[PDB]
Amino acid sequence: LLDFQFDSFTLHFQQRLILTHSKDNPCLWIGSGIADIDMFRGNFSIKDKLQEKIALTDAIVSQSPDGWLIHFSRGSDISATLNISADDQGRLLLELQNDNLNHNRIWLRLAAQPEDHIYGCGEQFSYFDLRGKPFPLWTSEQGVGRNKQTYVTWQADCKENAGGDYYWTFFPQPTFVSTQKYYCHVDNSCYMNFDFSAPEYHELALWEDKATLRFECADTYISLLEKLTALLGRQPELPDWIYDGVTLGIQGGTEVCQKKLDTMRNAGVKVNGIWAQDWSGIRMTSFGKRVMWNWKWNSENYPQLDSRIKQWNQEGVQFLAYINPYVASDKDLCEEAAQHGYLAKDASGGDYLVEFGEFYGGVVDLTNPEAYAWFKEVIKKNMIELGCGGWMADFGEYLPTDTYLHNGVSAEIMHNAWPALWAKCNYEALEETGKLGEILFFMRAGSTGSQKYSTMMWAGDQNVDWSLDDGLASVVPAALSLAMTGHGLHHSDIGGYTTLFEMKRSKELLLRWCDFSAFTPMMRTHEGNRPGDNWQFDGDAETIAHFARMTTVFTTLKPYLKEAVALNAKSGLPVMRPLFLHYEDDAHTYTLKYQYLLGRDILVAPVHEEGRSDWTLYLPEDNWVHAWTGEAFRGGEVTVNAPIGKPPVFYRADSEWAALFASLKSI
Ligand SMILES: [Ca+2]
Ligand SMILES: [Ca+2]
Ligand SMILES: [Cl-]
Repeated sequence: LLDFQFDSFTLHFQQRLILTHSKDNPCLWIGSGIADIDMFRGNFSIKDKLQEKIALTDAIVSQSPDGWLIHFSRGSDISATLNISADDQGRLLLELQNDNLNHNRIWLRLAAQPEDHIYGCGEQFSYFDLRGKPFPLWTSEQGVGRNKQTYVTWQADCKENAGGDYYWTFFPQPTFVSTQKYYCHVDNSCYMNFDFSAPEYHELALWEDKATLRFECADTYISLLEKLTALLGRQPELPDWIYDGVTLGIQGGTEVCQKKLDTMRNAGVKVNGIWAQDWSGIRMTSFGKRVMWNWKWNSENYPQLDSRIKQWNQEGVQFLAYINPYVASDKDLCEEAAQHGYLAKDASGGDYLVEFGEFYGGVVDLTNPEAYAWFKEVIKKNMIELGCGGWMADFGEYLPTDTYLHNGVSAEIMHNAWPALWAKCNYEALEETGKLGEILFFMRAGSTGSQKYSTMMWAGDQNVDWSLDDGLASVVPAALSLAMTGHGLHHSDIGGYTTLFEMKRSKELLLRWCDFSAFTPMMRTHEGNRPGDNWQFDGDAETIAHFARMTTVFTTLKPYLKEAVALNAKSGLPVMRPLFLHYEDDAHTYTLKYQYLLGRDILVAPVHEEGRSDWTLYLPEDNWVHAWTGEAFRGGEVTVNAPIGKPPVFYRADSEWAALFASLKSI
């Protein structure tokens, strides 16, 4: 189980070499720094002012009750302790504590092999295999473009550092899987940087004076994910109605929603819902219309919505809304918050207001237990009691680092923990009203614990483009990285979101994205931030009939998806899966980024480029049947015709669901 051999030492854990240390090749450095943060409205620029970094070359080992205690030191005056133990469940527990609080930097090297791959670290959009690169772990806006060599990224960076880079995300997490078949989970929420660049070791940098790391091994990845999710959390089963069609993203009030619902339904589209983020009203800005950030039904913008929700529910249509953890400073909720001390504060003791351009929002202080209770009641009374079937629970990634919080923990530490705290507020609202498995909320931000508390992740803001780092393609590493970090329910905005700098959503992008989303567990559209510039679900008859066809595809898969979702809830086996979960012996499957398995038996490789008439993907060794033609294929690279509406989807001839899958092509 734990094999500690000892000047120099080695620690093996179920035969994986975890730590090696000598005077000449230490495993531990400590020191100190000052965080140098430029927030840029959530587009954080975060770097160190490094003061010291000192190698703790000397170690003295004692036997401990639980396991081992290593005293690391350098000279007479600098030291740290590392306790090594099994935890309650047999996980390897490493507990590091620096000599004093002033040494707020740790660098720890974990032994590795040059061939190892590494997956996880939350939701990663440019890399799935993380080997070869470093990953700062700091929740932020995800970036527009995300690649310093693309034009959109350069444009966004000219304005508020908004372009981002390959590691930017709203759901980074200090949790990874190695192909030595273990996971490592770090309890801290400070800034960290996980460096997977060096062939012989991983280096984990923490901006704290202490660290706690836990490891478990397993015989298979599937077992590993079961263990990881026993640690972090498992999601609920989705409500049954999620499988019944597309949720239409509509703004502009009750009657606009009505007309669009009818147009789609009368053309044969399977529609399970309407998601109207302007349920709370419309705020005019110099850049067009924004949602009004006060979380109560606005009967001026949505007349008769209370009775309309009932009528829609009678016809099999749920109503979904929107909430975030800020409150518009000129409206009711924020005044109430200001009166009861429910807002975060600034250094001078005033209520902290964040600028979102011309308008401001108070930051709800979720570490204040009365503010938390209060905001949960807002959810219960203003959304659940109104009859909402779900909502977007947006933001979480932008707790400013110069807030002062009720629990007295530094915002430098609370910033990364904010998303799962927000998620818990939502989850408890449902738990307390008996609505788990009936109401569905979806989030973009996350952190450790979102695995229990977020009932569905969405991929946040993609560009309305075909880029690798911020377009349709980027959703696939996002799903797969999350899957390997223990969250197995994931979807994206059908057609993407970010409509800036002359990017506008084509019909072709919308239809290709619809083809992708019909092979995921949830179908939901978005108008984008500039709705008039984008092609929408009702743009013409061909678009509408396309939605009719692919929503019929999606609804036909219902029982298969429902089985997959039940496995996710039961054992953390995610719905969209890396191919190596089922083809472990196939070396090629470890480096794939842009294809996945939907449950066990369907392989999907979404077309993510403009102007394609065919598509090339990889099949591992199995008996595959192309969904649309019934052509049989074996293992290897394959190129197939891929017109819109016939995405590159294959299923296993031997699946017990083969008769359901054979029926797809005659829809
Ligand atoms: Ca983006
Ligand atoms: Ca009116
Ligand atoms: Cl790929």
